[PDB]
Amino acid sequence: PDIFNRDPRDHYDLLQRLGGGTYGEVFKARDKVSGDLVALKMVKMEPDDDVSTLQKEILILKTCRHANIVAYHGSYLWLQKLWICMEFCGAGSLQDIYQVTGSLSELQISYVCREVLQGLAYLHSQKKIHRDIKGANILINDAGEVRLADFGISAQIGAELARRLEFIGTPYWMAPEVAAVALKGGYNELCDIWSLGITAIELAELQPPLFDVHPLRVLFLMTKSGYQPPRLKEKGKWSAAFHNFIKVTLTKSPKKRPSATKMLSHQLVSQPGLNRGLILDLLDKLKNP
Amino acid sequence: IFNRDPRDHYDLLQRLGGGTYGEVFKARDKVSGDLVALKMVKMEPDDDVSTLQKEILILKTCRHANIVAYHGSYLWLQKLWICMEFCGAGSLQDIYQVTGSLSELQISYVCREVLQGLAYLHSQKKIHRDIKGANILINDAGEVRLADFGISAQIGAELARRLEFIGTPYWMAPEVAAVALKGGYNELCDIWSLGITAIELAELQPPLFDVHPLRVLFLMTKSGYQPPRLKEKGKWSAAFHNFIKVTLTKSPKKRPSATKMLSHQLVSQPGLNRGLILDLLDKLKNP
Ligand SMILES: COc1cc2c(cc1Nc1ncc(C(N)=O)c(Nc3ccccc3)n1)CN(C)CC2
Ligand SMILES: COc1cc2c(cc1Nc1ncc(C(N)=O)c(Nc3ccccc3)n1)CN(C)CC2
Repeated sequence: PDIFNRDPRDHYDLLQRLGGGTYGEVFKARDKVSGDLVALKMVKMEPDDDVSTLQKEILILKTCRHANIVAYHGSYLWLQKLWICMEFCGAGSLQDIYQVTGSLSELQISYVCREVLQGLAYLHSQKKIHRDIKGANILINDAGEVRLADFGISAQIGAELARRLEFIGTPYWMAPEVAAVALKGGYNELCDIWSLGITAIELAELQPPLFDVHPLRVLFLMTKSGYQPPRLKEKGKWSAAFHNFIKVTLTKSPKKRPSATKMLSHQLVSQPGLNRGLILDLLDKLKNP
Repeated sequence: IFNRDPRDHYDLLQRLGGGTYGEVFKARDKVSGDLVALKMVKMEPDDDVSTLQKEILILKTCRHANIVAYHGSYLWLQKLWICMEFCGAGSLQDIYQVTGSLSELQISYVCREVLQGLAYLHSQKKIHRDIKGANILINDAGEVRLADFGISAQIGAELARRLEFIGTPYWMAPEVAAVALKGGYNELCDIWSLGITAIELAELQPPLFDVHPLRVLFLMTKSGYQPPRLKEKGKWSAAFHNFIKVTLTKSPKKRPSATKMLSHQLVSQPGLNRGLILDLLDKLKNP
């Protein structure tokens, strides 16, 4: 992996802040000569970080190439700030879209779900977990194509990791099994399938289930023995295949819950007429209400 | 939970310490003159009073000699106060920082009393989650009490910090939520932590204290991870080395219970009593 030890401000002009958090910032940026629009993700680098692990993580981003995953172009390390140059998605997230357009149609949701599953089946074949499938992390380009934004780079380095360590507290008295869970958590690969189920409801209804209920209460209810997975609110609005998609994706037991490959053979996402045109209609609704 | 003012019951003397768990004061009883520890916990607006009542009933019922005694609770001006037994010599950390390292017999006594505390807690289906020198308290009689900060974790600032840390749960799968709440802590993790504490008391620091915490977490999770040991071999007996070996079993399935550990030579030997700690408190007063 060629991490360029140079200022990215020489190569790109930063236009507009798209978003950010503790990890750092993501900008819309223009290439100075070539004129390509890119997404430039600034990641804050703390002084006692392994450069070898950073190299392995950028190598993981370089090797992770797939149509439904946002493309990696290159890296810059300059003044304890890692910059990751990526594919720009000009319509933002599905969240940004649905907040203006209102709820997606069933065919639109079916197309989105197929493309996310294609993305997830690839990530799971590489022994990765997305960990955060939601409307806000599914990006849409001007062509109506679907890309997953991958925030996994911030987990292994920088301020997001430093904040995770502060929350976990001192580890010196902690047992191996407790340390294992502090790093990993409950995240396995099939948790992304659950999250997609919730996302499909989110796109259908403008909120995930229990969005107005307090988060601790939701967490307690999810962990009970007789917890009932959520459902679509209106039954008649949606077809039997869409209800079944939600039913199988929201299987409570991880052992019984179907994989991304399994889900790609489901009726909802395997039907004909699912293409980017459906999202071009959505982007037209956004522009001309 | 008494809706009276705790100012009517107690006068707050001196701040003992603080954190996310809350502020803790030394306080005197107005009538009886008895000294107590009053743990102030700030109440956030979206805290379930019904769950707080169920948690305090668990604290009220959990009575044992080696656990800090619960006297009562007072809710006044969006501040939960938890009145508890006072331990006038502070933590073992506060002590060893002045006295230096504990002797083997002193550590053996401490370990017996912690294990008595833990065997009780585990019989009640609880986990302490935080066994260390700073949370093992010593009264003026040289007796050993476990401080329980678990009550503060489910409400107030510690709850608000937990929720910020986990993030929004609405897209989260049941198995992921389960682990976000539980956090890997089972009952036998307290036995590991006591093993580390025994080294801490022996050497003034846990193992790997100068190593970065993330690095320690990674090393602990590797296949060939070697549990720590006491640095000096000749200073400590074979029974103390064995105590550290069995308590620091890597596999939770193979690691012995608190009841099992109470029959171990180190903690089952004669001459383990509070006198050992009264000598330590005398060393603290006159070095
Ligand atoms: C016109 O493009 C947008 C607009 C808005 C967003 C996003 C975009 N595009 C966009 N494309 C590509 C990426 C990428 N390679 O990861 C990205 N990342 C990103 C942005 C922000 C935060 C966190 C990650 N973002 C975000 N919304 C919150 C407000 C508007
Ligand atoms: C003279 O008593 C002390 C002195 C010092 C401390 C503690 C005590 N007593 C003491 N007794 C009982 C308790 C209890 N019901 O849980 C307690 N809580 C507590 C624990 C941890 C921290 C701060 C408070 N504290 C703490 N040290 C860190 C500094 C000095």
